[PDB]
Amino acid sequence: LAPLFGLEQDRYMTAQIFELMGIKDTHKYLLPLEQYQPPEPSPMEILQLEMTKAQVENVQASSQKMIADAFDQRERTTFEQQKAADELSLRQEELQFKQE
Amino acid sequence: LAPLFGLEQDRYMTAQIFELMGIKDTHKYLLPLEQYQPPEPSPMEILQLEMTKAQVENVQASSQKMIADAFDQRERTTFEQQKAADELSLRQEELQFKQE
Repeated sequence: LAPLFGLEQDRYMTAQIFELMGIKDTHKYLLPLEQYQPPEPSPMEILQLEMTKAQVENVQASSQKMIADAFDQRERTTFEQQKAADELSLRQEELQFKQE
Repeated sequence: LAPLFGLEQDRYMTAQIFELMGIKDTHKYLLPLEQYQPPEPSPMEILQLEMTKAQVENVQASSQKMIADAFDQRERTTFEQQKAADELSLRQEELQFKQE
């Protein structure tokens, strides 16, 4: 029931409880609902929120860096297979020496 | 009820409690509301804010390795494909030798 018994309900209940003994509460005892502006969040909470965002960004950036290296690895695997022509080129070279 | 029940209402409520027995609040039993300057934040909590701000900067800035390292990774693979011209250069050189 706490969401249902929010903040606007709490004021006038305390008023009525007080109204039976202390009537004029809007000037010294309680603040009117029309002027209870919500408090701006503290900078400590803001930096905690921002630092948590950095924490997942590092986790996210960890994943892509942890994934990106695999692409380089597969590129390396093709490279040795690319060099297979160089060994095949040696076949031409050794028999080229033979014709002289 | 905390928003409406801030400081002036509670001070007035505690004031209203007082004059029934002890009238003299605003002079020495209590301090007048118009002279309550907010306390300057202590350096301990000032640093703690820039403490968390420092670590959350790292989380954002730790991620840029995961993207930057892959930037170099693709360049090396591009360089590997660039060196294929040198492999092709040997084909010209080998038959250039056979020309003589």
